[PDB]
Amino acid sequence: GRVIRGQRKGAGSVFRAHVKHRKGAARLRAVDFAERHGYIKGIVKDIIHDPGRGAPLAKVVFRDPYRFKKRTELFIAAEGIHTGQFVYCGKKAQLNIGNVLPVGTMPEGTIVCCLEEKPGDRGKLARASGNYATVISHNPETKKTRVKLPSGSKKVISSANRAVVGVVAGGGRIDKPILKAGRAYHKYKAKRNCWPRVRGVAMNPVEHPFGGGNHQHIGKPSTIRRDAPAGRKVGLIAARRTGRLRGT
RNA sequence: GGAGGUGGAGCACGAGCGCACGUGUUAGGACCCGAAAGAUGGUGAACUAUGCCUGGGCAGGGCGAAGCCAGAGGAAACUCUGGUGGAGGUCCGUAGCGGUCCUGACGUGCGAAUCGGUCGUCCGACCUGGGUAUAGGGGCGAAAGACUAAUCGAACCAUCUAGUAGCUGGUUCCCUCCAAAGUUUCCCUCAGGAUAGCUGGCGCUCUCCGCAGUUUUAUCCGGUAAAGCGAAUGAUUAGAGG
RNA sequence: AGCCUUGAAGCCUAGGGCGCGGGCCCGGGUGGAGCCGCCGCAGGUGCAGAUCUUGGUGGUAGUAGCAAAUAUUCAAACGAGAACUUUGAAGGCCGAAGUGGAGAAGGGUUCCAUGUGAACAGCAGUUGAACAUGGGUCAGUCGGUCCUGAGAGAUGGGCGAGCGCCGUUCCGAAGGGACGGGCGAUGGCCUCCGUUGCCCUCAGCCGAUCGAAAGGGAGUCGGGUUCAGAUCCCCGAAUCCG
RNA sequence: AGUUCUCUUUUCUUUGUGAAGGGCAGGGCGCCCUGGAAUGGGUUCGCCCCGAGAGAGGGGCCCGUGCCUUGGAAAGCGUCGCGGUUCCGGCGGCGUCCGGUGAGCUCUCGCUGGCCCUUGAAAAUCCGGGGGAGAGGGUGUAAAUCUCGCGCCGGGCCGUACCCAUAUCCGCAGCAGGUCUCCAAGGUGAACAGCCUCUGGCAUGUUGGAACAAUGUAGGUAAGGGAAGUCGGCAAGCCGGAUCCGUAACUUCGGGAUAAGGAUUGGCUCUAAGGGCUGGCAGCCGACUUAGAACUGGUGCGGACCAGGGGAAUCCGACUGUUUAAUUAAAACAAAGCAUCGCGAAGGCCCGCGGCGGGUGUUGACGCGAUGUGAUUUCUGCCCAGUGCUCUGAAUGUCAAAGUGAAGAAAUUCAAUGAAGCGCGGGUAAACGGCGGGAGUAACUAUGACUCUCUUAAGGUAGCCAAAUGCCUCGUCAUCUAAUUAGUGACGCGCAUGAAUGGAUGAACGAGAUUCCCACUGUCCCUACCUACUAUCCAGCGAAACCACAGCCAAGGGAACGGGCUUGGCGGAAUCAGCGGGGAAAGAAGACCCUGUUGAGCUUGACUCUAGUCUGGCACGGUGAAGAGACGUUUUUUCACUGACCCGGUGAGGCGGGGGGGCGAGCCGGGCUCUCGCUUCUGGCGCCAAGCGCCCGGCCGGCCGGGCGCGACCCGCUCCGGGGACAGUGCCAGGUGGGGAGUUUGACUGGGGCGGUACACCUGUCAAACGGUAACGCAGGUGUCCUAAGGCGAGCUCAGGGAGGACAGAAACCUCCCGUGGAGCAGAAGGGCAAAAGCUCGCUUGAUCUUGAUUUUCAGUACGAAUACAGACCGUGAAAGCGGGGCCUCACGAUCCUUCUGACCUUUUGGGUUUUAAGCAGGAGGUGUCAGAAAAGUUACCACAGGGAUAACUGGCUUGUGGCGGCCAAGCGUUCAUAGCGACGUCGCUUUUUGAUCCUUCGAUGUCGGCUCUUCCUAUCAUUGUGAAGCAGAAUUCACCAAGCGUUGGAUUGUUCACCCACUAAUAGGGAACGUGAGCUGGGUUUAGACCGUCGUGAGACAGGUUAGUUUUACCCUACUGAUGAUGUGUUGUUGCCAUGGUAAUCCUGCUCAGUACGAGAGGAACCGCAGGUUCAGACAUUUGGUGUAUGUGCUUGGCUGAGGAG
Ligand SMILES: [Mg+2]
Ligand SMILES: [Mg+2]
Ligand SMILES: [Mg+2]
Ligand SMILES: [Mg+2]
Ligand SMILES: [Mg+2]
Ligand SMILES: [Mg+2]
Ligand SMILES: [Mg+2]
Ligand SMILES: [Mg+2]
Ligand SMILES: [Mg+2]
Ligand SMILES: [Mg+2]
Ligand SMILES: [Mg+2]
Ligand SMILES: [Mg+2]
Ligand SMILES: [Mg+2]
Ligand SMILES: [Mg+2]
Ligand SMILES: [Mg+2]
Ligand SMILES: [Mg+2]
Ligand SMILES: [Mg+2]
Ligand SMILES: [Mg+2]
Ligand SMILES: [Mg+2]
Ligand SMILES: [Mg+2]
Ligand SMILES: [Mg+2]
Ligand SMILES: [Mg+2]
Ligand SMILES: [Mg+2]
Ligand SMILES: [Mg+2]
Ligand SMILES: [Mg+2]
Ligand SMILES: [Mg+2]
Ligand SMILES: [Mg+2]
Ligand SMILES: [Mg+2]
Ligand SMILES: [Mg+2]
Ligand SMILES: [Mg+2]
Ligand SMILES: [Mg+2]
Ligand SMILES: [Mg+2]
Ligand SMILES: [Mg+2]
Ligand SMILES: [Mg+2]
Ligand SMILES: [Mg+2]
Ligand SMILES: [Mg+2]
Ligand SMILES: [Mg+2]
Ligand SMILES: [Mg+2]
Ligand SMILES: [Mg+2]
Ligand SMILES: [Mg+2]
Ligand SMILES: [Mg+2]
Ligand SMILES: [Mg+2]
Ligand SMILES: [Mg+2]
Ligand SMILES: [Mg+2]
Ligand SMILES: [Mg+2]
Ligand SMILES: [Mg+2]
Ligand SMILES: [Mg+2]
Ligand SMILES: [Mg+2]
Ligand SMILES: [Mg+2]
Ligand SMILES: [Mg+2]
Ligand SMILES: [Mg+2]
Ligand SMILES: [Mg+2]
Ligand SMILES: [Mg+2]
Ligand SMILES: [Mg+2]
Ligand SMILES: [Mg+2]
Ligand SMILES: [Mg+2]
Ligand SMILES: [Mg+2]
Ligand SMILES: [Mg+2]
Ligand SMILES: [Mg+2]
Ligand SMILES: [Mg+2]
Ligand SMILES: [Mg+2]
Ligand SMILES: [Mg+2]
Ligand SMILES: [Mg+2]
Ligand SMILES: [Mg+2]
Ligand SMILES: [Mg+2]
Ligand SMILES: [Mg+2]
Ligand SMILES: [Mg+2]
Ligand SMILES: [Mg+2]
Ligand SMILES: [Mg+2]
Ligand SMILES: [Mg+2]
Ligand SMILES: [Mg+2]
Ligand SMILES: [Mg+2]
Ligand SMILES: [Mg+2]
Ligand SMILES: [Mg+2]
Ligand SMILES: [Mg+2]
Ligand SMILES: [Mg+2]
Ligand SMILES: [Mg+2]
Ligand SMILES: [Mg+2]
Ligand SMILES: [Mg+2]
Ligand SMILES: [Mg+2]
Ligand SMILES: [Mg+2]
Ligand SMILES: [Mg+2]
Ligand SMILES: [Mg+2]
Ligand SMILES: [Mg+2]
Ligand SMILES: [Mg+2]
Ligand SMILES: [Mg+2]
Ligand SMILES: [Mg+2]
Ligand SMILES: [Mg+2]
Ligand SMILES: [Mg+2]
Ligand SMILES: [Mg+2]
Ligand SMILES: [Mg+2]
Ligand SMILES: [Mg+2]
Ligand SMILES: [Mg+2]
Ligand SMILES: [Mg+2]
Ligand SMILES: [Mg+2]
Repeated sequence: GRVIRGQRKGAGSVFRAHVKHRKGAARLRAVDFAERHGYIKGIVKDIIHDPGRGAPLAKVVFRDPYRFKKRTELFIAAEGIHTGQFVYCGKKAQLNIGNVLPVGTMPEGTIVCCLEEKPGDRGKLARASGNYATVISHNPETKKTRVKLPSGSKKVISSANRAVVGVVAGGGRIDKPILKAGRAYHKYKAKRNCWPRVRGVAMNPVEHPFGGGNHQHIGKPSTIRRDAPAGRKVGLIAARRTGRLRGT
């Protein structure tokens, strides 16, 4: 057989991300003395559409505490922030939508977005439009916090991780039917070469495990073990169950 | 050390070595020509496939979404009527792009895919130039095993390589003499080999008793043809007397 | 002590013969320089075939054919020669999505003048994009040149038997610059200023480089002019940059 | 300048001003000031705007490509007129003028809106602003400075022609192909449509002349009919623009929709309405439109061009979109929607030989990655047994290396321990998939709600169906027709329907499949005519395919279909136009089929591996506390540490500790518990130090200028965080591993496959009286069994029968008699056997050890089996003897390797001892394909070498079967065998059935059916002439001579076949390579795409359905059709003969005979005559019809010649 499409996606080539018109990587501020010990002020200059991303991005301007300069940051825009608003980042910022605070200082039940996976990484969790994490509890002895992620998993993270108060803007996006293949053509023309998707059973056995046959059938179970070699790991990968999810 | 059996490619008064010529068998390109393949290293995205960058392009009509204006009705909710408006992977249809049927033309063509009428679509998942990216068990594929320079169910180039072929084709002067086999056994043996038989050549040991695809005379051997079933085995018809 | 310019090989021949045959001898002609008998040696040594190789030639056969896109005619000229060339006049066609006028890619002299009519232009030609002999492309302002794009690609580093490969800010002492100030040295319109060396002071760019004759990118227009060049030459009037 | 016969103050051409600067229109402003607005107002085609300031006034700015002006009239152009060397930017006159209009077209500038789960580059480069470090002069000879106006100098290098495409480029070429752009006139018209014209261009596309035959290619037209044609309406035809009217089912309310169906349309002359400017009015200007009316023509008018046929349904797919470049455009693919699955980053998925490598990722679960289904609507049932996937694990079977323990001289052996994985247990079907059988039963019959029973993991639920899925099958009923293998609607024990392997539906849509209806027609009945280009003939020019030699037939035989050969018929130069019978014509070493110890693509439960991946050990690999062990050391568990190692951030910018200061608490002002480090209202600003303290320099306490410190705490060893002795990496070991690699996937065989085993053996037969002897010949057996069923000895005698004896009988046991084996001897059969070879006892291990010879198969090899001996040991018997397996004929296995037994055995390499190892001899472990490879599929995506050794056509032999025909005569026929039939039997013929066979063809003979066309057979349906009937007539039946002439139109089906409708004299049957594809067609079959069912894990398969799928060449020879001609008659002509060859007419209706013969009646003929018709043939055009480019004559659309007229 030949190399299957899933195998070919890894080599880059025609499967690389379309990043020509993107505005930059969205991140928090790099952690420095002001955020470690106090707060720093910023002003929301603009809120912009980012090609390929559902959530809007906010362009925030800070003062440089060591040089006569203005620093432009590119944040995930929490819902409800507006241009000309002041946002504040640091240990002693106040609990307001759009401010950046360590999760250790936030009371239980706070709703946050663009949360750091590790202290200082500048925001990695709950960045998709409409999403957010929640604060469950703190352990000041171990200096750690328990948060609930948009997938529903609960994670233990360092209390020093920063986050933005509120939920990401642009929520409810998936509630609209696309209605058109052409509208899905445009959705992914901004993202990457992944659309449309041809089915495994619709190919020949040379390019897919499910291909071939005088009937379009899988022929073999579609739940494939976790350790199957690349080019065989297709279908339901390491599925714990299958069928209709009935119940809780 | 003896006697008596038995295994040896031995001894029993050498015959070898060297050189040359022929014939045969074989290892080598191996009598000559012939695969589908496999391997190594390289050249191609000027066609085409797909992503990206930067440019160009797409008459005239039909239908008439939301929004809005006015008049009418109504207790309210709101309803009705006439206009305005100009949406759409919307419709007819040009350029363009494509290529349904005639199973039309042509079929040593104009053409290694073209031509005519008729047809699909024609603001979009649209058409297109150049730039750039992906290279051969690799790419790329809205998926036909499609496309990847007239090459694709694995490109092209050189080499390995005069690849192997129990298989097809061919195999070049004269006269003279002799002259077959298609059968036995073994073989992943059944289009092939080895093996015995059948042939030829070289002789040599004798001769001018031996032998014989023959009969004769003796002497054995045999269970077929025929015959038999009022003889065994098997099969089978009719009466008769007890 | 072979043959041969008093004629070798080769070739041709309704000439005379020999041999069962393979073949050979002699005669005549052409030819123009070498060749053969016998004893031995050696072999890339004998063709009718292989859809054999290469070259040549037939019949087919003066045959298929020279039928896509409406169309030609009259007179004159040159000339050996005219259905096809030139001029004039008619009749037609393309019918501004052109059979018009200009470019890009590609070609590379095909462009222009004169000459030829051998070959080629599937009839002909007095004609041609053929052949021959000579010419023709002029820029601060139109492009390239510069920028970066998708991307490509060195160094540091890493990997690698190795040619090398990965990688493009990532494991890097990555600045050879500057207003100014202070110490000197040299010169000149020697008055005092330049230049120049060192020290002090100041200093993010953070990625060499390549990448578009359609993207970004200052500034040229009118008239005339040649066989062929012109927003380039000449005339006139301007303008950007330094 | 054109026209002017007539008219036309006419028609045509032409009638400029660059850049840059200045000015002014015009356009735009989300710009300013006054002011304060509801009775809200302003305002656009739409919008939209306002107390966050509308209207109204007055300003400002930006673009001004428009106009004026300098440029600049000097130039250019038009026209007229003069000169020259006359190849002069030659010189002169005049002119280059005044207005209108527009949803017009093209370009551009601007305003305003809509669309996006799409938001639509970067950089070089240039500019403005904020700040104020600095500099400049001291009132002048002014300075620093100036983005102002002039002036001065320079701008190097490379490209530049021309073509730019029915002849400059790529397709071998001047190739009907391909190849990116810019400008873009008048008329008609909605129009960049088509048609005509101007500017510009061209010469008909690599030649001309003359004809006007066939057959073509491309256009047309056809009376009457109207799909009867054909697989199928293929093709053509109909409709078509616009206005006015009108418009159904169904529907997702958007559509359907140009539904369907009507009417109108020309020309001319008018009427009305629809506006602008200046000053309810007046005047002056204007742009095309709409509506209405009269008149008018031979009812013609969207007059050319342009330009939808329609309706009722069924299947499939929602749609738009895409696709096999070059045979498949589709129902296939995609799609939105739906549902699953993995993953929280040291991660999921993937790349990569390699790493601190790479893609997703400029990403973060509303995400990325992997699958299935396929819009909406409605629903999606049961099954976790199987196969997968997944989850739990010291509780725990197996389990590698390493490590631990014991034995030993050690090698080594043994033991304990026990990672993953497997086993074990849960979950899971929108994972792959799956979802029964029998019997009885309701008061007629039928069904059978109901019951019993076997049964699996469920036993097919809702639905749906002869569906693209049902074999039987052309299912049954109904509808559609005259007639229907078609369609539709129902039915449903459904070979083999069914629920995201999605079931059912349903609007809109479709170059998708199918049926019917209206309309239309040359598809047809049934063909004809016309036009153009060919073909044709000529001048010029000029190939190629192909070719053993060739080219007339019948039969024969022959490699079974001859051009050649045999026997006959016969044969006459050279040619032209056609033609498609033959040359089993050409084209390509057959793709089908088989064989090959030839492949390749693909699959998997094949064999052997392998990347990756999971898992354990060793190393890098450290520090310290505890817990549990073992004897101060050492193993292990937990908890920590950091310094290796890893990760993240940053321009490595304030880290740890202490000091200093502020608010609180609290003990008797001080000490501490302990916390804090100066920014949160506003879409400002924020650096390059102020201040203070202390030193220093230069000049005259005063000026000028420097340095340090505090401001800005001190000390520190990793920049700051996060991990961390683990990730990870290196090397080993176990598991997984069609993701990938290589390879295999027997043979025989009346083709192969399936089936068998005739593959190694044995008995009887074949087998033809020695032996041998074949077939997928016939009847059978074999892979064992036996401590005795081996060996010896003795003693007995068996099967069966007769007759007797308590229970006792057909059969128990006892007795006598007969008994040649009719029993038994393990088994298949054949042979053999009676004081034995059988049965029963006693004793035994000759079934032991050993060398040779021989026999059988045979090559005179091996094995196996067997035969005589010889040497030992033995058994048995009194002994002779007999016995080294079974009474005989079968019962079995090389080399290499392993294992055992044997010797005071040999070797173990410099010697010696000892373990080990190797030798030598004999057994065993096994190859059954049995003289002995280690081995699964599929290919319709397929390949090569061959094969007529071998299948799929024809032909050939045969003729079982099929068909047809006799003979006998029991019967039938009321009677009566034979008018007509005919059993039980039996003899033939035929090659239009199917077989059987494999002779020809696999370097190819085109595979069904139809169409068309000719010919032949007779086994006769009709017709002519006849014979016989159970022949009264009529009708019918049987038979004879007999193939002259006929044997038809249709519905369903691809059909051959079949069936039905209808007409008819009749509706006979057949051959010609199952006649006929260089004759067609291509419906079926039979490539590649795709769907369904059944089957398969799968790739894939299916004499099962379904849909779409390239049909090549003639100019050669012959034959045939026509056309010139040839011989020789001296030449030449006219008129003739006819040898030979062809050959043709056919059948039916009416009237009359005649309501007659005949007959009870009912019914009901015939000959002769008369009048017509059918089929066929040969002509013909007076008539009717068709054609019509006489391009004949009217009419007419658009354009063109100024108009008329003529065109
Ligand atoms: Mg595979
Ligand atoms: Mg496919
Ligand atoms: Mg020999
Ligand atoms: Mg060779
Ligand atoms: Mg040899
Ligand atoms: Mg190989
Ligand atoms: Mg390209
Ligand atoms: Mg459309
Ligand atoms: Mg359309
Ligand atoms: Mg065709
Ligand atoms: Mg042709
Ligand atoms: Mg690759
Ligand atoms: Mg396929
Ligand atoms: Mg070769
Ligand atoms: Mg062979
Ligand atoms: Mg063998
Ligand atoms: Mg052979
Ligand atoms: Mg016998
Ligand atoms: Mg006999
Ligand atoms: Mg001669
Ligand atoms: Mg010479
Ligand atoms: Mg030689
Ligand atoms: Mg030769
Ligand atoms: Mg030769
Ligand atoms: Mg000719
Ligand atoms: Mg042109
Ligand atoms: Mg030109
Ligand atoms: Mg010529
Ligand atoms: Mg020229
Ligand atoms: Mg590189
Ligand atoms: Mg550059
Ligand atoms: Mg450029
Ligand atoms: Mg106002
Ligand atoms: Mg003038
Ligand atoms: Mg300032
Ligand atoms: Mg030029
Ligand atoms: Mg012409
Ligand atoms: Mg011409
Ligand atoms: Mg041409
Ligand atoms: Mg031509
Ligand atoms: Mg007609
Ligand atoms: Mg008619
Ligand atoms: Mg019909
Ligand atoms: Mg018919
Ligand atoms: Mg049609
Ligand atoms: Mg309709
Ligand atoms: Mg579709
Ligand atoms: Mg595509
Ligand atoms: Mg195709
Ligand atoms: Mg097609
Ligand atoms: Mg699924
Ligand atoms: Mg299960
Ligand atoms: Mg059911
Ligand atoms: Mg029909
Ligand atoms: Mg039905
Ligand atoms: Mg289900
Ligand atoms: Mg199914
Ligand atoms: Mg000619
Ligand atoms: Mg022949
Ligand atoms: Mg002869
Ligand atoms: Mg023929
Ligand atoms: Mg042929
Ligand atoms: Mg062959
Ligand atoms: Mg072949
Ligand atoms: Mg073989
Ligand atoms: Mg293979
Ligand atoms: Mg291959
Ligand atoms: Mg296996
Ligand atoms: Mg595998
Ligand atoms: Mg494999
Ligand atoms: Mg075989
Ligand atoms: Mg005999
Ligand atoms: Mg005895
Ligand atoms: Mg003995
Ligand atoms: Mg015995
Ligand atoms: Mg061996
Ligand atoms: Mg297939
Ligand atoms: Mg098949
Ligand atoms: Mg046959
Ligand atoms: Mg018969
Ligand atoms: Mg009787
Ligand atoms: Mg044969
Ligand atoms: Mg035979
Ligand atoms: Mg042949
Ligand atoms: Mg033929
Ligand atoms: Mg007869
Ligand atoms: Mg036939
Ligand atoms: Mg034929
Ligand atoms: Mg054909
Ligand atoms: Mg077909
Ligand atoms: Mg097919
Ligand atoms: Mg299945
Ligand atoms: Mg007439
Ligand atoms: Mg007429
Ligand atoms: Mg007129």
